[PDB]
Amino acid sequence: AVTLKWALWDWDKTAYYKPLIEAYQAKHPNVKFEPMDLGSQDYQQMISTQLTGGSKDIDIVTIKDVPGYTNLVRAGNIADLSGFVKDQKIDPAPYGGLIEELTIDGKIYSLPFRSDFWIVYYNKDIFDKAGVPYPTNDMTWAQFDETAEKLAGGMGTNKTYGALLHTWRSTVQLPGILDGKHTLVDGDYAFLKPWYERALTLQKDGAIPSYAFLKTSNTHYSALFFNGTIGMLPMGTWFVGTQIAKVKSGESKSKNWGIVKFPHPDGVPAGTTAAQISGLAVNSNSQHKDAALDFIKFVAGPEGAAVVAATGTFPALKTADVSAKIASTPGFPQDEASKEALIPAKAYLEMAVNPNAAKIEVVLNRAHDAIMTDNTSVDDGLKEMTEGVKAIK
Ligand SMILES: [Cl-]
Ligand SMILES: [Cl-]
Repeated sequence: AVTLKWALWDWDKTAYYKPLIEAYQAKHPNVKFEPMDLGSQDYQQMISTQLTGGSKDIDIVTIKDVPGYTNLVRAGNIADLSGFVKDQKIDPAPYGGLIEELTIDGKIYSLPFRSDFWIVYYNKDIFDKAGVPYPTNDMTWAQFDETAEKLAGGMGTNKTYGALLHTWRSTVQLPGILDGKHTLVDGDYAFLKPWYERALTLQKDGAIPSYAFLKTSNTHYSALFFNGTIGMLPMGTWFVGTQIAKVKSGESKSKNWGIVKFPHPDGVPAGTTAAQISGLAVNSNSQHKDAALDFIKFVAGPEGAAVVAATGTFPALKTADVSAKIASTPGFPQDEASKEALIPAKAYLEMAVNPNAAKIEVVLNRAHDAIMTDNTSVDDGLKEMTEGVKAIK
């Protein structure tokens, strides 16, 4: 008989915690759970405080994002799982590279259990009306831009944008890490030059909404895609469940839709993408390491992945079984290509492990905003990213 205390966030709004607990307790009825909800607004601080002074009150530590992971490892608050993973023979391949991404000097301290990655959503009505065939699961970014440009046009009610690049720097920058040659945390940002050029071209041509208009109006990407005036939307997989729900309620008018794989740069395999994660970990000072390790393995593995997926959340595991559960959700697009897009070839983290990530964000966002508003040239903006990040202390 053990009670595992599970530090987590947003208990009432997070549909998967309860069924995960009930599914595990069904097989191990002697293990019970006290969920400790520390809130999302500054979870990182709150879990840090709760792990101080060698405290053993917490067993299972949820990790919100990569910076939270990095902080916990720097503080020494979570157990190395390397040996456990190896002994249990947990196959890393269906995590798409995330295990390796989370390995810090040969050591892994969390098992990812949810991971959203980047894809493209498209509105079939806009393709049909223009007589342009639907996007495929093998598109280069040059092809994507050609299609966006063809779809953009019309007057009045006919007025359509071929695509929408949201105001986050990631919509422009992520395509630039997909070849594996650079990350967005280290060194010289010159590599981003063609990536900015293509985005600025789309904008200057009116094929996508302008960055300045999106910033001044604060228009969320969903509102325009819901309006039915956007052909193609590069966005994370989180938008799948949202689009499903809103098409059901009638708030989204883009009721004929699909997804495809993230476009790839020349010479990169289709389905190469970027991702965000949440993970589970064990308090270094837990007195119930065995029980905690078994639970976190369950959650991150196929059984937990099925439970997560049944709530309309993308688990970290990407397999045939997870794809079937996702694509069987009523409202999920029933074309073959959409289902095939659910398992990436390879996922890079949007932002690699780096202790200065939050400070880097500030430098990159400022320059991004200057470039996209035509206030600094691309070359000058990338120089500002390179020099600003170097100067972080
Ligand atoms: Cl390209
Ligand atoms: Cl993340």
